[PDB]
Amino acid sequence: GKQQESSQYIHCENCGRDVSANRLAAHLQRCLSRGARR
Ligand SMILES: [Zn+2]
Repeated sequence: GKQQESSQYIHCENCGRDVSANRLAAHLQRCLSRGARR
């Protein structure tokens, strides 16, 4: 292994999705933006 980034998919609590923990914050920006629940 070398090019294998440990992106690590974890369970987002915001949409309930398997998303990279390494990208969870940027994801959350998109996630929270989209997840405007009313
Ligand atoms: Zn999410």
